[PDB]
Amino acid sequence: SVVELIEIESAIIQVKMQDRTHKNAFSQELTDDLIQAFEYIRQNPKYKAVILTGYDNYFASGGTQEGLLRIQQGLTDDNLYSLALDCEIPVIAAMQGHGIGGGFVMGLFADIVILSRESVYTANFMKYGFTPGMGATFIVPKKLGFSLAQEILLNAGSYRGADLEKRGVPFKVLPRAEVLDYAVELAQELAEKPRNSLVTLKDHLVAPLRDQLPRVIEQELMMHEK
Amino acid sequence: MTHSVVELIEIESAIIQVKMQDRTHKNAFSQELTDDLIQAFEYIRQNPKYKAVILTGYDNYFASGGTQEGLLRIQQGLTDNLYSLALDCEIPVIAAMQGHGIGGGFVMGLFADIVILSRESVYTANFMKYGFTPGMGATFIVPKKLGFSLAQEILLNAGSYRGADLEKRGVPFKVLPRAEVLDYAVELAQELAEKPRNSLVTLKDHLVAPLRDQLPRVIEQELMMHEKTFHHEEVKSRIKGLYG
Amino acid sequence: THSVVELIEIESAIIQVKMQDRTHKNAFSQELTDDLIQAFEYIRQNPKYKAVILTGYDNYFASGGTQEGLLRIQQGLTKFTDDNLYSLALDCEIPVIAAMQGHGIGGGFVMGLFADIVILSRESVYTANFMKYGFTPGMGATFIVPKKLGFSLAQEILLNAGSYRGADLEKRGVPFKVLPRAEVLDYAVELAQELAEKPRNSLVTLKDHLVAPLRDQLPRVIEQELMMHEKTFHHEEVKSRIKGLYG
Repeated sequence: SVVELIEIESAIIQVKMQDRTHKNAFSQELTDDLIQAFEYIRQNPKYKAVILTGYDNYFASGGTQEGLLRIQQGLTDDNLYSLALDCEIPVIAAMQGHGIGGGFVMGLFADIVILSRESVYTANFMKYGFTPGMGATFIVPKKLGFSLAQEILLNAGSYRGADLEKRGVPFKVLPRAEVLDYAVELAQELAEKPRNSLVTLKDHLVAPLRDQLPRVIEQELMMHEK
Repeated sequence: MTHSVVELIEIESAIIQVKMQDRTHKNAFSQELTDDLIQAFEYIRQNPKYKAVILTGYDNYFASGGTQEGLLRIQQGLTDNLYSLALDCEIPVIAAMQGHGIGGGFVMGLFADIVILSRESVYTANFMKYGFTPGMGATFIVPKKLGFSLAQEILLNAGSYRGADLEKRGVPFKVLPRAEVLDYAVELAQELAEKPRNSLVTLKDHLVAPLRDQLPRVIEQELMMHEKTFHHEEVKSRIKGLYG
Repeated sequence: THSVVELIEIESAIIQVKMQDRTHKNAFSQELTDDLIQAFEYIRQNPKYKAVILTGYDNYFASGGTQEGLLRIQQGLTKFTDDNLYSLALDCEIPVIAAMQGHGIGGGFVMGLFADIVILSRESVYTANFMKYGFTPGMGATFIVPKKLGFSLAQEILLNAGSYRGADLEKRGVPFKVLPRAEVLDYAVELAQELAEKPRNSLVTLKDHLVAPLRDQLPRVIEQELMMHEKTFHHEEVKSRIKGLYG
């Protein structure tokens, strides 16, 4: 056996993956032993928590080279904001400078957004008295999370990239001077993939956005008009 | 690009840079920037030699949104399933990733109710490095756990991140030195074990019902992506050449 | 009933609802429950405010069910939907800022989470501590915690019922602003002033649109939480935990 089961205290079960030969890749052995380990847990209602762990410097390695090869062989005022979104291939919004209002929102529709620490970012629609447009009300909560989006959108405040970074955004935030160079490097790493794989994957990741954006725009239009 | 407000630059053969440079309007949406941006993206759509686009502004301006004039006009009204083992387990599961988590092995741990990473270890959803699309429910569990935006980069680029890099990017997982990871998992597990089993299972069932309900449709969509991407000679050479 | 909530009109368009049941440290006494409802009804009947600031006193934001209150649910005399405090900030037409200058415990933490803006104090303690008493989270915690803090952190928060300082949450990466306690209310006031720069109708229209999925989805989750309370609340060992661990 390549999975060891260790009880800790009364009701804790540790599942320790130890396929040293394969560094916890999914050999036949690790696969079978993992399934049996979870089946054993399922048959035992003493346990209240499971610790799944690896050994040494390996948690789990994924498909072995031969297992991947087996699969390979078969054994196994209404448009511009969404330009990035409708683009077939990945778009990096390298916002080396300020992104204000619809300019910010336009960039938020890119697959990868990079900010600059010194620049100003704002969904400032409500500063003019208007409810937000250009799909702001959809793309802000979707990229920045529901809670930060309520603040951004209700208040239309201005944040430096450095503020957003301290608030916890998922975007890479860099000094202005480094923004482009980081984007070109990331673009180079992206271009190492087959173009069909990039498009196939982006189509699947952004389908709910492409599907739901039109109705959000309609609701945003109805908010104007009131 | 016509109005001369958007410059296209090819970087290498497969990367196009769309640079917005309406200096007069500081990259606000003037007529020219609008038409030039639409023309730039149409150019991209009709030139599928590119694999990535970089959209950028000039100097201190990315894009300034509606013009002041435009906005005033409006105001005025003139215009075997290894991957789901942790998810199907009735009790809370802690993935103590004291070591590297690579591809399906990373994804398998992300289905746990609590994930802990090591600072020193490397984590990657590396499917796309081999040319094929992510499987094992990655395109569901990675955005579910790490948020839509970070998951885009992780999945599309198949990058390697130390636990310390993810901790800097803002993950909700606890990240510790390798040598503390298991001790902390055991302390957490002992705290969970203070609860009645029935309350733990009833609550897990409720918290993860929408994952158990949705995962099978996502797996189906990932299979559909694998049919389109897995069975190309290019995938076989990347597996032979780039593995470990 | 009748002086455990103070209402202060802080400027022409800003109202502060301050909870100050000192006897119960802002646990949900009958008096606190009644005054909070009354204060939100007053805001609903006077449609001139643009922002509400909900805050506590000294070191307490809100402490959740009183011990007696919890034991009545345990006995099956009541259920947590009997008085609906949990959703006051969500049902409010205008933006609500939860200025949590002090501790936020159980139903008191969750009630604050329904506000449109949440500010935490670094040195205060926050916890969805339901499970520590052996029963499942109610007050809509299983909806609002994952909504505001993200699926992954909510798992831990809800399952383990652990206590976090504001500093701990800040470190774990929450989208809420976390401040020294002494700065929390002034910062709430400043943000309320920036909110009060917008037209009231615009703020109401936008909040209605932003919180519509929450107002639509909450009632089904509350029903599921009532079902979990049916399976978990009325055990003897819950009474033992309430009696043994409260405080």
